[PDB]
Amino acid sequence: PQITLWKRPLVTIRIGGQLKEALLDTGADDTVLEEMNLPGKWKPKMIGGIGGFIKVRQYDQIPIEICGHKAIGTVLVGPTPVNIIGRNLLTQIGCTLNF
Amino acid sequence: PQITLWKRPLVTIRIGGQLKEALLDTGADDTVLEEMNLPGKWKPKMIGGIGGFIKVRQYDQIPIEICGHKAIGTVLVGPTPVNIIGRNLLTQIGCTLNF
Ligand SMILES: CNC(=O)CCC(=O)N[C@@H](Cc1ccccc1)[C@H](O)CN(CC1CC1)S(=O)(=O)c1ccco1
Repeated sequence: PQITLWKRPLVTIRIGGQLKEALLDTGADDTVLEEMNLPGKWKPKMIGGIGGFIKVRQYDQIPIEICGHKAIGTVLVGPTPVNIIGRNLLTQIGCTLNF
Repeated sequence: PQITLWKRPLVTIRIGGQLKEALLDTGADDTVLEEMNLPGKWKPKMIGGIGGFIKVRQYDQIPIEICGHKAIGTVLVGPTPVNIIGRNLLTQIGCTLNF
């Protein structure tokens, strides 16, 4: 799809078998989801945003279907204000900015 | 133009008498610029993201050129670690996400 930016670019994702809403976020390096359970091993990590650093759990090689497009990659879980799809997965689904 | 997301989508912007590098950020409702001493009236505001909130100064109807595209709108100024072009200006320059 082509998505204009008058509204937040929120899309439905499927991850760990469950549907969630998430923000397509070109200003995010990484994909960060609100507190949830995911299978497998994770590693403690820290990331910075506006207003400082948080602790997250890093899950590697996690499949997510983003608006009907398949990705498999790193998913961080922690106290983000909203579920965000970052560049690591935006690139996988062929997402570009155009003007 | 088309901008892929392998790296941060940083572009040159012009505001006041200053050229700066700023993120084209679909995840940002607002445009947030690093500390700069702009003339004119402003209103205090708080904005938040991953690591919590920061204090900013809200300036309205500020002309800003992004990648040679003119825009005019609200600019928040404060201790952000990166210059952020939010959806309020991305819409003005005709920016879309596409996949
Ligand atoms: C490893 N770090 C990241 O991936 C950054 C994730 C992030 O917080 N991105 C911000 C933009 C940003 C990038 C780098 C440093 C600081 C900020 C995101 O794209 C825009 N934010 C809102 C989205 C998290 C929901 S925001 O907090 O910066 C913002 C922008 C305007 C008002 O708030």
